[PDB]
Order: sequence, then C-alpha cells, then structure tokens
Amino acid sequence: LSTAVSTLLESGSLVTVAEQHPVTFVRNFRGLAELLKVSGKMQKRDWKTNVHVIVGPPGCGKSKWAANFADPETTYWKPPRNKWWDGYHGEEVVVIDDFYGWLPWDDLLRLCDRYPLTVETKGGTVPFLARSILITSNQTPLEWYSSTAVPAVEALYRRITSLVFWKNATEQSTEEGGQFVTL
Amino acid sequence: LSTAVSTLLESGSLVTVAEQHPVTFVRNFRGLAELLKVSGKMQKRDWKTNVHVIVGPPGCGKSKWAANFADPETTYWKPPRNKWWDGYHGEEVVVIDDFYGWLPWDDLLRLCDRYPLTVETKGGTVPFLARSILITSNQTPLEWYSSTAVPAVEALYRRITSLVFWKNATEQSTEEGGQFVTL
Amino acid sequence: LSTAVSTLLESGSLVTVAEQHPVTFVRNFRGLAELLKVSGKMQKRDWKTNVHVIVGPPGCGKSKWAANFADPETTYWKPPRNKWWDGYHGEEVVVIDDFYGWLPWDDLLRLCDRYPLTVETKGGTVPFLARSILITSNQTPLEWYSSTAVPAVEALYRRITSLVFWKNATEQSTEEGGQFVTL
Amino acid sequence: LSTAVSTLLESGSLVTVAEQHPVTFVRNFRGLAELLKVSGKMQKRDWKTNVHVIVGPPGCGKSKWAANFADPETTYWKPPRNKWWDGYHGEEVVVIDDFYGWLPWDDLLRLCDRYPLTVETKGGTVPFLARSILITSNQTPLEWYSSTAVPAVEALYRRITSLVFWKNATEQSTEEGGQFVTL
Amino acid sequence: LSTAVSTLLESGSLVTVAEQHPVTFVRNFRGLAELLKVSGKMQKRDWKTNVHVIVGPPGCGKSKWAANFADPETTYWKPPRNKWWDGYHGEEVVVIDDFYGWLPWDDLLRLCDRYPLTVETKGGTVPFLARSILITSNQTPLEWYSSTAVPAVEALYRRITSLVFWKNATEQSTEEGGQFVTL
Amino acid sequence: LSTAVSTLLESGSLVTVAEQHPVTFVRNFRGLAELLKVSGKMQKRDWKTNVHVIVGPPGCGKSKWAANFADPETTYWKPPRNKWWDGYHGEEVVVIDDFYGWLPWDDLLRLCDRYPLTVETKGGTVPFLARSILITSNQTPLEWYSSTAVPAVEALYRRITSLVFWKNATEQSTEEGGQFVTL
DNA sequence: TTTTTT
Ligand SMILES: Nc1ncnc2c1ncn2[C@@H]1O[C@H](COP(=O)(O)OP(=O)(O)O)[C@@H](O)[C@H]1O
Ligand SMILES: Nc1ncnc2c1ncn2[C@@H]1O[C@H](COP(=O)(O)OP(=O)(O)O)[C@@H](O)[C@H]1O
Ligand SMILES: Nc1ncnc2c1ncn2[C@@H]1O[C@H](COP(=O)(O)OP(=O)(O)O)[C@@H](O)[C@H]1O
Ligand SMILES: Nc1ncnc2c1ncn2[C@@H]1O[C@H](COP(=O)(O)OP(=O)(O)O)[C@@H](O)[C@H]1O
Ligand SMILES: [Mg+2]
Ligand SMILES: [Mg+2]
Ligand SMILES: [Mg+2]
Ligand SMILES: [Mg+2]
Repeated sequence: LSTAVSTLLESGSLVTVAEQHPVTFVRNFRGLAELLKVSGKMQKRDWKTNVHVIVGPPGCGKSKWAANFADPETTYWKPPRNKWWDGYHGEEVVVIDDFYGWLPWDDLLRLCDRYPLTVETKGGTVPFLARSILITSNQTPLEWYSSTAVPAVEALYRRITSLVFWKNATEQSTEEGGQFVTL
Repeated sequence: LSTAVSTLLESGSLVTVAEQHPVTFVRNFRGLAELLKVSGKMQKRDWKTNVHVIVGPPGCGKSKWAANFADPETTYWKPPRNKWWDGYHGEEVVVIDDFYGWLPWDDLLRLCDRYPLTVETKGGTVPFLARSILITSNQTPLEWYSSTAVPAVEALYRRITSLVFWKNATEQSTEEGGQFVTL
Repeated sequence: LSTAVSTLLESGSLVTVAEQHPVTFVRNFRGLAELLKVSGKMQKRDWKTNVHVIVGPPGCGKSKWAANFADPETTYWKPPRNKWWDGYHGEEVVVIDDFYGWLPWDDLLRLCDRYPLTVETKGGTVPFLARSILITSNQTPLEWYSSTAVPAVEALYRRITSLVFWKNATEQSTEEGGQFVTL
Repeated sequence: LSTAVSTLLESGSLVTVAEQHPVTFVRNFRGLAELLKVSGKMQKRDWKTNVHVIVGPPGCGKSKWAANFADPETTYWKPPRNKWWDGYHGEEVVVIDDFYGWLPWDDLLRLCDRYPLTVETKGGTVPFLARSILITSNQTPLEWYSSTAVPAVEALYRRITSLVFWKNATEQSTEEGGQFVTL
Repeated sequence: LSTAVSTLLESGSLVTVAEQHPVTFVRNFRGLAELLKVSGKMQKRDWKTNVHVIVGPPGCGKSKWAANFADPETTYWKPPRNKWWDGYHGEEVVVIDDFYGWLPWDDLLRLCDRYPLTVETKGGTVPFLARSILITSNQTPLEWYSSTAVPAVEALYRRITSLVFWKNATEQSTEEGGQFVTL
Repeated sequence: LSTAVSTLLESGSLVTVAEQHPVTFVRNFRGLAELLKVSGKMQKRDWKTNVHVIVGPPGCGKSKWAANFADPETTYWKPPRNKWWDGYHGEEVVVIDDFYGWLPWDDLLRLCDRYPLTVETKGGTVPFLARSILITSNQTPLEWYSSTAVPAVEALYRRITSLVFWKNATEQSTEEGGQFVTL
C-alpha cells in the first residue's frame, strides 16, 4: 500500500493502479480515488471536446452510426434521464443517445466547453476526459432547450463541431451552412 | 485473495467468484465489483433484445405464460411502478409484468435496443444485458402512452418482435405484425 | 464465518444464518446478503398468497381476529399509508390493517398474484414471500376503488380467498360470494 | 460481542445494548440493527396505549402537567405538523403538544389503537411502543376534526382513556364519563 | 475508545468528544453518532427561551444590535422565509432577522415555550436548545399577523421577554412594556 | 496515524494533509472530513457586499462586462427565475443576470447586507459569502418593483454601491449616482 | 446512497 500511493500519484489513475496492483485495489478503492481527487493530479483536460449532433426520424440508423464511430472498447453510453455518470471508469467516446432535452442546459454546455470537468458518479467523482460527444437525437437540435428557459441559446450553438440531418428516407447527409441559427 | 482476483481478471464475472471462493467474496464485495468496473472487462450488450408482448383481459392467463417461459431460475420479475432494478445481477429474461406504460418512454425505447445500457439500482448501477423481454398488459400497446404527448410513437412498435393476443375466450392466438401498425 | 457462509449458500435464507450463529452475522451482514443475491439462491415466490378480507364497522374486533390468525412471531403488520415495506425480512402472514384504498391499485392486484415480487424498503429491496394477506377494512371491497378509474374491477375479486363480514351486532359470519360480486 | 448479542437477541432493542456494553455498540452498530430486524424479536406493541387528553385556554399550565407526568428520560415530545417521529428509539410516554388537528385521522386512530405499528422517521422506520399518549390541546376533541371529512367521530372518542379539563377554577378537574359523547 | 464513550455519555456533544479526543474520533465517528442518538442523554431544552423583539423602521441598525449580542460566533441566523433550521448544530442565540410572520404562528408560539422541541433540517431533525431568540423586525409584535387570522390570540405577547423600539432618529429606547398588552 | 491529526489541527485544510501524509489519508479519509466539518465553525460573513448594477438597452455587451468584473472561474451566473442557488461552494463573484423583479423584495435586501445569510440548493443549504453581486438588468432599478407592493420603500438604493449605464452608443458609462436617488 | 425534497 506504501508503493500503491507511489504508483497512484504519477498519472493515469485509477486504471493503472488497478492494472498493476490488483490486490491492493480490492481494498482501499474508495480511498485511492479520494486521495487522487484531493491532489491536483486528476489527469485534467485542455482540448475542446468534439460535439457531433445527429437528427433524423426513428428507424433511420441514427444510433447505428454512433455505434460504428470508434472502438466499442473505449466507448461510453450515457444512460438517459439520469444525471449520474456511473460507468465512466474508462473513457472517451461519450454518446448521449436519443436526446430530448433531459440534461440541465448549463451542464450540457459544460460538457461541450474546453475547461476541465469532473462529473459525479455513485460513490464519488470521475474526471470527464471526453474527445467526441455524439449527441444523437430525433428532432431539430434547437428545440431541446426553450429560449425562455435558457439565458442564451447561441451559447450551445458555439461549441458544436459538426451536425447531421437526414435525407428523403435514403441517405445520411451532412448539414453545411446557416439553415438555422449558426455558430 | 490473490487467487480470487486472478480468477476474476479473466472470467470477469462475480458470479464465478462467488461460486468458487465465497468467503473472500463475502468480506470484500464492493472491492471486487469496483475492480471489475475499472479494469474495463464489464459485460456490454451488442444484441437485439426480443420483446414479446402479451395482451389479454385479466384472468385469461397472460402471466402464466411468462412464468413458465424460459426457466424459473433465470427470470427477473421487474419490481413495478419504479425505476429500480435492484438485486438483478445477471441474466436475460426480464419480465416486466402487468404493464400499462408506467415506465418512462425514452427508457422503454432504450431497454428494447441493441446498444449498451447501464440500469440503476439502490447502491449503484448493474449493466443491462437481456436476451428477451416479456411485457404483459391488459390494453394493446397502442394506448400504453399518450399518442400526442410522445414525439414519434412508431419507434416503440418497430422494436416489438412478437405481439401475442387473446382471442374470443379460446386461446392465445399469435397476431402477425405489420398489419395494423409496424413491427 | 467459513461455516456460516456454507449454511447461507444452501439454506437460501438469511434468517437461518441470523439464528444459527448471530455473532458472525453481526459482522459481515452486507457480505452475506450480497453473496445470496449473486449466487441466485435468493428465495422467490411461486405459490398462491391466499387473501382474507374482513369487513365490519369499527370496534367490532376486526383487528383482534387478525392478531389471532397466526403467531405474533410471524405476523408483519404493514405500516400504514406509506408504501414502504420496512421491517419485513419474511415470514408468512401480512395483515394490512384498517384498509380504505391507500395502496396503488396495481400493487394490490400484484401482491396477491402467484408470481415473484420485490417490495421497497427504506434504502433497499426485500423479496415478498407471504402466504396470507389479511386485509382489514370497514368498507366492502367495492368502496376501496372507484369503478370508472380502475381498468377492471374483477381482477382484485379473483384473488380474494375468503370474505368475513360482521352482521346484526352479534358475530361475524363468513360469506360465499353470492350477494357480493362473485369471485 | 457475544455478550452484546446475548443482551440483544434474548430480549429488547438496541437501547438496552447501548445501556449495557457501549464500547461494543460504538462498533458493529449497523450489524446489531440488522441482526435485530432479521431475528424477528424486534419489540412489537401488543398492549393498550392510554390516551389522556388535556384541554384548557392558553396559559393554564397545560404543558406543565405533561412535563410532570413522567420522568424526562422517558418522554418523547413529538415535533409538530410532521409525519416524522425522528429520534424516538422507544420512549414510553409520548406527549403530542398543542394538537389542533395536524395529524391524519386514521393515523391518530392507529397511534391510540392497541396493536402493532411502525412509525416513520427520516430515512428509516422505528417500532412504536408507547404506553401513554398525552394529547395536550386547546379545544375539546369535538373541534379537532370535522364530521364531514371523517367516517365516524366516535371511532376516536372510544380510545380517550381519561380527559382532564379546565373550567373557571384554578384546579384541573377530570371528566367523569361524558357530558358530551362517551369515551 | 473507552474514554471517548464515557466522555460522550456525560457531556452529550460530539464536538466536545472530538476536541477532547481527536484520534479516536477520526475512527468510529459514525458509531459515536449512533450511540448518542440511541442511548438518550441528548441535550434537550428544559429552560425558558428569552425572546428579545427588536423593532424599528429600516436602516436604523436593527441587525447591528442583532449581531452585537455576544458572540459573533455562537449566533445561528435563521434562513429567511423558510422552514428548515439547517446546519444549526447547537447554538445558544438564534437571531430571526427581518421578520414579517413567515414562521407559522404555532411554530413561533412553540419556539418560545419552556419544553423540548425538535426543529427540521433538510435530511433530519436537530434538537433546538436556545436561550434567547432575537426577533428583529420592522413592525411591533401587534401587526406581525392579522388580527382575525390568529385564533388564540394572546400567547405570543406573553413570552416576549424584552422589547426595544426606535424613536425619532435619536436612539434605541427600551420599551417600558406597560403601554401595550403585558409581557 | 496520530501525526495526521497533528498536521490537520495546525493546517485547517485537507489538501496539505493529503500532500504530506497521503498513506494515512488513503485510509481514514471520511473521518478527517467529519472532524474538520465538526470542529471548525461554519464560515459566517460580516462584509458589505458590493452591488454593481448594470443597466442598459438590450444586447449592449452587458454579459461580457459581467464576466470581465473578475475571474470567470470563480463567478457563479446564478440560475435565473428560481430560488435555488445550486452550490457552487461559495464563489464570491455573484452575477444575477437579466434580473427584472423576480426575487422576493426582502430576500434581495438580505442578499446585499453586512450580516450572514444561507441560500438553499435542492437537498441542502450552502453558506452565502459574496464579496460582489453584479445585478445585470434591462431597465431602471425603480421599475423592478412598485412602491405599493414594497413597504420599505427606498431601502435598496442604500445597498447599491455604484451603477453602470450604456449611453447612446458611446460606451458602458459608469454612473455619477448624484442625479437620481443616491447610492 | 436513498431518502428526502420539490
Ligand atoms: N446486425 C444488424 N442487423 C440488421 N440491422 C442492424 C444491425 N445492427 C444495426 N442494425 C440497424 O440499425 C438501425 C438502428 O436504428 P434505430 O434503432 O432507429 O436507432 P435509435 O433507436 O437509436 O434511433 C436499425 O434500423 C437496425 O435495423
Ligand atoms: N390452483 C389453481 N387451480 C386452477 N387454476 C389456477 C390455479 N392457480 C392459477 N390458476 C389459473 O392460472 C391463471 C393465471 O393466474 P394469474 O397469473 O394470477 O392470472 P393473470 O393471468 O390474469 O395474471 C388464472 O387464469 C388462474 O385461473
Ligand atoms: N387481552 C385481552 N383481554 C380482554 N379483552 C381484550 C384483550 N385483547 C383485546 N380485547 C378486546 O378486544 C377488542 C379489540 O378492539 P379493536 O382492536 O379496537 O377492534 P377493531 O380494531 O376491529 O376496531 C377490545 O374492545 C378489547 O376489549
Ligand atoms: N422549571 C420551572 N421553574 C419555574 N416555573 C416553571 C417551571 N416550569 C414551569 N413553570 C411555570 O409553569 C407555567 C407554564 O406556563 P405555559 O407553559 O406558558 O402555559 P401552558 O403550560 O398552559 O402552555 C409558567 O407560568 C411557569 O412559571
Ligand atoms: Mg434511439
Ligand atoms: Mg400477471
Ligand atoms: Mg384495526
Ligand atoms: Mg403548550
């Protein structure tokens, strides 16, 4: 356990302690996470996270493309209508699926901002090291959060990387331009 | 417990650990489960979950067909009226009984899909992997939800794999999908 | 403990362990309940919970008969009006007392079915295993729930086993479902 | 520990253990609680709880009589306008202070009844074991509740054991039977 | 921790246990809370609370004399317009600031009585043991509540131990208390 | 160990405890947190909070000026149009944006006073320690309320420190404050 | 954490 802290407080936690020291992590699993969170070494983030937004009527393979995006080993699916990010003890595809506006708008913005973040799970907090958020929906992206219920709708628009609509029941087409309020 | 951790590392199932070495699994059960979560060898889902829907007036014998279907030992009779799936911890009949829509719409769509999902318990989250869901009702699925308060109701009918009915005081005659609505 | 776990895995009931060696159940009590949940030997229900309904104006001795139906060591008196089956860790008799309709309709339909059920306790889940639900009321089962606001009022009546009624200020006489809407 | 388990399982609730071997109750406290709840010997109430109402205009030394009815070690003064019984853990005499009608009717009946009951606390449940409910009030029991919203007001008066009143005299005089409805 | 228990059962305050024993409170911090809560001996109010109503038009240092009452540290400041006494943790001075009547009339009649009470906090209840309730206001105690809405009605104007007005922009003159209804 | 408490009682911060002695912070972390939360008095406030009102015609670069008052990383941007200061931890710029009269009058008068206050989130309370409140509005502070509904009625302007205005497309001019009702 | 709380 003396060596356990030494390995823990280098980088890349807790995945590498659990890989390297399996026995000592069966015990103290709450405490290693608390020590790491207390110190300023939770592997923070400085990269603008990519946001891909998909729109199309159901049955048009919205989520199929999200599944076929990166390796399934390194993919997380946000369970909807639930503000708990349990299961994020790996990382870095995050596919919030089948959206209808069920997240607090400010937090949704915070996930799409550039600053570091720490989401909360059942039994502590976990750093949010995302690189591509595939926000998959079925409706127009504007309607998710009403303009009266939001201080500024354009703030959400600013951090979108790319957007995809659906064509006349044949093709997935990429939306390019200012058909709606652009960024 | 080093043997127990190694025999968890490759098998990746707490059920096996509890079968082999109960004593260690009794003393440190949060630790083993969290180690399994962090090491990434969890059990995601990549298969379509069949949704057999039974409809009939009460007393006709809907639920006895669910209670005899797969095995008395591998069916999880879902606790009703609430979003808690406690005690589930693996496997693969999930029988939501006596349903009339008392589950959130988006979550009911998400239970009946091919892509992964973590489901919520009193203490944390247990991954969802169901090879077949049996839904028992008194109304037809056309009126489980408000057809106006739901954006696109075709996205539920598209997931049901078989809609079994009750005919005029004779038997449970399986209906054929795609006739009255999609299936 | 090494023997206590052995008893637990094959008795299938934490009550047994709690009575044999309490001292090794005072410690490691979460562990045993989680081994029992994982191993699958947690006890389900597959029998029919025969439901007795008692009616009569107040003070006529409804509750006394309910306390004289089984040993007080086993009768679990349901807490009123608040849908929390706390204090239940089993055994046969359940006396929901002084009933007037303070339970959701589907829960009253589903307690009395023959198939497994899990009830909520205050921060957990308890499996339901009763063999007799003595409902005690001042009103006939008609006046528990309004007919219009109920999918089918005949569903509850099918599950009532016996109906004892107080008449003519002498003594309560068992009914046979003739005058009442029969079962 | 087996001494603590002796004093617990043989007879009583956690209070007796707390009074006998505190150093064995600062440790193992959650597990003694679960052993008690699973053993089944958690003290029910099988007796009749006397109900002494006190009526008098504000300032007549109403509550002085209640605080002098029994030793302050065994008086639980219920907080007002709540359904919560927090902190109770068994306190023989229960003085509902200045009670103008802020408790549900059937719940007030069940407190004054003579058969088991488990009252609710913030995040748990506690078995009711009172023996003398002193209902200090301002009006006669005929003004606590209205006959419109009540099945039958006699159903409460049947349980008021004694009834002290204040009239135009410095003494408090008991009520011999009922000039109003009989108790 | 033998000394810690004997010190806790006498002083009845966890803060004292921590200060007189840091090391053995870092471990067994939950157990000491449960031992205190179950054993009894919790410090309950058995004295009279000394109400000091401070009244005058705004800007005259109503709050200045409120915080002047020693100490600046041991003075709970009641949250405005609210029900929950959150975080109170045991003080001796309670300064309800800038009152209008927001606390229910009966709750204010009960805060100033001479008997134990249990206030509500968001997640539990905390015993209320206060020796002076500085009710800063802007009106006299006559017009805090409507003349007819109060049913008692002379039960607040009994317990007002002190009173201070503010005269014509000169100084805070202690009201003699005789002109109004007596205190 | 023992020296952890020695280094905690002379720091007042857990961060240094983790830095110098992490090995005994991986264990016992819950108890150091409770010890700090129970031995150190909650942080009150005694400092007049500056209230810089920003007013102008809509869209005049008000929000950028608001963020430019101090560091955005320690700036709140209170969720508008409700009464839940979702913690935010104490963050000592407070920018209430687009205020147009929706907080209660006395609550706003209290938020800008020299004496402690505790705003409430959902499921708890957070101490309110703000060195600056930035009320960004649309129209004059006298139109936020009418003098009929507000029986103070000029008590807010004492609390306003300064005023920032936008003249006819020149700049965000800082108000004299000497023409209108004084500051 | 869930419960409570909203
Ligand atoms: N192995 C497979 N075989 C056949 N079809 C597949 C397979 N995997 C994915 N699909 C198709 O992917 C589509 C996913 O679309 P959909 O279920 O509408 O997404 P969502 O429900 O998230 O909007 C389905 O129409 C399904 O037919
Ligand atoms: N002991 C028995 N004897 C005869 N029939 C029975 C018995 N137990 C159950 N049944 C039948 O089994 C069927 C299924 O029971 P149940 O699942 O409670 O009804 P439902 O199908 O309406 O949910 C009912 O139609 C009932 O008549
Ligand atoms: N041990 C006993 N000895 C004598 N009489 C008893 C005993 N237990 C109960 N009783 C009688 O039984 C009756 C039960 O009353 P109660 O439970 O209020 O009826 P209900 O709950 O049906 O209205 C009481 O009136 C009481 O006189
Ligand atoms: N410990 C005590 N010492 C002195 N007097 C007391 C004590 N306890 C109660 N009293 C007296 O009892 C009376 C109780 O009055 P109060 O509680 O206001 O009315 P009620 O009891 O009708 O609510 C007071 O006038 C007080 O003088
Ligand atoms: Mg979808
Ligand atoms: Mg059924
Ligand atoms: Mg009864
Ligand atoms: Mg009183």
